[PDB]
Amino acid sequence: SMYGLIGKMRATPGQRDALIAILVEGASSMPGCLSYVVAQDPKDPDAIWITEVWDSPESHKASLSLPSVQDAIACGRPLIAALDEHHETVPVGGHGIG
Amino acid sequence: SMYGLIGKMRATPGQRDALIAILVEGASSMPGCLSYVVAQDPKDPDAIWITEVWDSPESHKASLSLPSVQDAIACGRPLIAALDEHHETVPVGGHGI
Repeated sequence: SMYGLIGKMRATPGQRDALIAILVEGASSMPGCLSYVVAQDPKDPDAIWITEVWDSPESHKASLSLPSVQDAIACGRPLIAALDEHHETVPVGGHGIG
Repeated sequence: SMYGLIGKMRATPGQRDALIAILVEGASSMPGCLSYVVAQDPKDPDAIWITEVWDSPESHKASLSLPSVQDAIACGRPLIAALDEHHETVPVGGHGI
């Protein structure tokens, strides 16, 4: 049973791109991650959409033991103004995620 | 640019699984699709989340126009109680797609 997340963040003014770079870097080679997508929002220059698919909720929890994940949080937190949305989902079908 | 969609809908009561089947069948092998994910919501047994990543908005439009995609939309309609959220996004980076 897979595990999904859908989140919307707002960066502090002018920091969207720096935060996006931190997220993308931080998300490489996390065991059990099937997809991780960071997106801008055309309607809001400060917003970031993050969508994630994991093989299990266990893999997502375990990912916090990764030094690179910890660094991304350390470096990223100062740039976060808000987390407006955060939805846990159960992916059941689809394409193009291996 | 890449083009993303994040959508939430609710099926008519009890019809989530049948609607999900239609969505997953409908979205088969469309060209320029990098990611397509259909998901349940543990807090609402009728809810469905859809996320999509395309290599361009043009590829999205080209695939959306395939008769089989349109057929899926048509077959799905009676099973849809409501379309709740629909966000267009600009994916810029990530992994596994």
